[PDB]
Amino acid sequence: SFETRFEKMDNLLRDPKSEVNSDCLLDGLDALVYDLDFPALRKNKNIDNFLSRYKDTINKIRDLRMKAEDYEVVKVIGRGAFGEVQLVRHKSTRKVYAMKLLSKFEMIKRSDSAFFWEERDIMAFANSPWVVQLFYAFQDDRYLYMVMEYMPGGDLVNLMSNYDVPEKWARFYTAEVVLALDAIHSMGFIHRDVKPDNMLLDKSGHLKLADFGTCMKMNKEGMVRCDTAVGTPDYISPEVLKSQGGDGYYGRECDWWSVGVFLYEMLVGDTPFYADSLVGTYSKIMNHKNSLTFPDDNDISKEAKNLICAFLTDREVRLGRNGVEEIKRHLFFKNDQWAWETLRDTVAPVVPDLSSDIDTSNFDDLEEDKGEEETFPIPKAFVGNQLPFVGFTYYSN
Amino acid sequence: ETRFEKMDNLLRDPKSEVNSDCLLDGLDALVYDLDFPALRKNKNIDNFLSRYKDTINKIRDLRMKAEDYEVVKVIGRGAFGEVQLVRHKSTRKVYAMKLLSKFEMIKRSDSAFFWEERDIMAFANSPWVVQLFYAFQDDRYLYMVMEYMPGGDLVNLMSNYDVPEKWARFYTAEVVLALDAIHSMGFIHRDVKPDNMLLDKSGHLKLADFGTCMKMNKEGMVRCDTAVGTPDYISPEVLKSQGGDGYYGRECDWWSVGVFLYEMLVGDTPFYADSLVGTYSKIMNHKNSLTFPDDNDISKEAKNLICAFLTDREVRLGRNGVEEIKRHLFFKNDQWAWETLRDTVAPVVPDLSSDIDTSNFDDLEEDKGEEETFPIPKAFVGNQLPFVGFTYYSN
Ligand SMILES: O=C(NCCc1ccccc1)Nc1ccc2[nH]ncc2c1
Ligand SMILES: O=C(NCCc1ccccc1)Nc1ccc2[nH]ncc2c1
Repeated sequence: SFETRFEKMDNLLRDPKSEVNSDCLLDGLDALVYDLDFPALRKNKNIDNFLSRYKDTINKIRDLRMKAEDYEVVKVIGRGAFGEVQLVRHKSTRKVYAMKLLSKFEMIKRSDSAFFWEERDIMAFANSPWVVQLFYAFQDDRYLYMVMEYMPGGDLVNLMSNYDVPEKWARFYTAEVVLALDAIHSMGFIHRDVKPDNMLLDKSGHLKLADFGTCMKMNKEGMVRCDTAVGTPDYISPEVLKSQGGDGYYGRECDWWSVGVFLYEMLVGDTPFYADSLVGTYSKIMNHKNSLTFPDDNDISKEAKNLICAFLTDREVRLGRNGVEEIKRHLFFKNDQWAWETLRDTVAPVVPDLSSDIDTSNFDDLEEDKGEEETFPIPKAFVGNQLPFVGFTYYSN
Repeated sequence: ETRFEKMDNLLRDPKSEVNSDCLLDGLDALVYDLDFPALRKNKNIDNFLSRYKDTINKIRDLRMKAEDYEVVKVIGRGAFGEVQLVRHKSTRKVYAMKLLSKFEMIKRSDSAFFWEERDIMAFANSPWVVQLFYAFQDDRYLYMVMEYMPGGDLVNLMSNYDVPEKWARFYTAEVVLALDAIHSMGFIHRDVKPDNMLLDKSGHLKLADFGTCMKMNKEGMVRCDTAVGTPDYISPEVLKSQGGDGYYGRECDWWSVGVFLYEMLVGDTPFYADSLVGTYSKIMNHKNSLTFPDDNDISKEAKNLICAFLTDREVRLGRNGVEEIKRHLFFKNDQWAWETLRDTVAPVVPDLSSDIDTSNFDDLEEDKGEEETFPIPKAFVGNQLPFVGFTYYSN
């Protein structure tokens, strides 16, 4: 078991999960150079000499390390207000990826600069067939970049829009979502907004969760307190809505509420609390005991209705509070084609037809930003706008 | 691939500025220079420090640090710091450790000289040069861990013995070979004196204290306007360089060898005066002020070599190359040859009681005074920036 301090330090340098690995320490240097190199700061001789020593090295370093220029932008497949996601191809290797851009200017300006660490951690390290993998994270003075596996299947909002979804399909996607969420919970995170938008389909048509921006690490009780609120309330549980008003802590069962809403949406065609205003939806959700209604059309399988109602319910009695096994045993999951352990080896309901490795047909097309880069006022003294981003770089090795 | 390959080369190279040691020094320097209450008003700064607090604590502990060594005794003081005989608490190995005050070096300026000192000792790989094993630092000091030279220096030797011409010939010869090794690396030493000449356990000589060294241009010269060295040994060219126009070559080290030889044989320095000023004046006036006692018993050839060293640079012995020094008649002898000189039996082989024996160094008080240093930034100063990259591990 014993290791010398020298061995320990050496492990720290090579460990991908370490904040002191080489790539992380390169960040520090790179950031310091960015933030010190202005004519006013250079009147300090300490700073001026430091930068003279290090600027040859720093320019060559910035040249060797991975950079935005290493990738061609094929098309824009998503937009998030801190930036966007682009289909890219690497120049040397020709491999195709999805690349997320995050704007350092906006994050600083809007003073939301800490939110992406969970998403980095999850996608880099989950090592699960249920989670979009992060291959490379890098940065320049303007953006953070995340190079992810491309998911040409597109998302579940698209699929629900192009198809009428039978119970057999719904059972399949629901089950894959149950397993994805359990993987995330097992990593110690609560997702906090689960919804069709966050569910991507791969080449074989099997689901993975993407977009981990709202995830939070559970404490030892398995609880979190939402930091950021979220956007649309449609898939959000009552206890999460209430906690937004300062009330308290919630646990992972908030994610299972969302699955309930999702199931309902696939089967019924609308979300169960839908309303043409935000406040109308918020109200329906709080009033869920009364507001939850099953449709005119059909009596859909009672097992389905039963599962949905088991999810949409106060947290103390909600399905999943006793763990994921009680969910997997629900009669709604009983079927011929697959078992829980073999689920991902099954042939999927919709397998995408793809003309090229570049085919975006499952994504709504977006033009381009074409807007212009804003810059901070020039430092009169050390400001350190790059400091929050030190340690972001990551290379799967 | 090839991009990824060069990168981890830069990360490994002991001479690379992006190597692991430098990268760690960067972060460590950054944290020291940011962590103050005024600076923590800034949220970027405050959040960065909270985020790295535990890791910085961890790293400071894992890396080589002062508490790893036990201080046996203080064996020298340079006003920019001191040298301590130390024992590594774990390996039990003994070393000489120099401490250089960051405060003093910033205060007095001259914060760049330790770079070449570190490099010469780390990479010389010469029997004539004290080896550096490790260099490290904390917020207060730079540390250099060097081989210990239990023989002590030439000053201690001269205080204990009358030095016969036979010994003087040996030590001057070793000094000549050592200086030449340094010139071949591309440096002028500039502070050559008995105090910087150390004897190993077998009584053979090494140079130490390279803090005054300067790299020669491709012409073999340096351009410098500041008198350096120590008053008894300073050459007229270096003394003159004060207030402008100094351009000079390696032969200033040769001048100092002549002072050394005179002092061994005569028993006084050739330019001695009761004041610095008298000494500087005698040195500028050297053509007139240099005398030997009447009626001395010193040999002509010894006096000839001394006079051939202490004269104006353009005619100085060594001007044309080291060979003309080695051929001088004073060195002619049947005991040793130049190529094997360091394999012979030294004149005085020290008698040592333990690996800890200090008997060849003057007792130096450990403190006996008070402690202090540092000012406090209300904006980022970067007082640690000039030291980033100093840390070194021989490996
Ligand atoms: O498209 C998105 N998000 C859309 C909006 C957005 C949100 C935050 C930041 C920027 C944009 N994500 C994504 C992730 C991995 C992927 N692999 N393949 C497609 C694909 C898409
Ligand atoms: O003791 C000194 N120098 C004294 C003066 C000084 C100058 C600048 C900064 C601090 C002190 N040097 C030294 C070097 C290697 C050594 N190995 N063994 C002894 C031994 C001594």
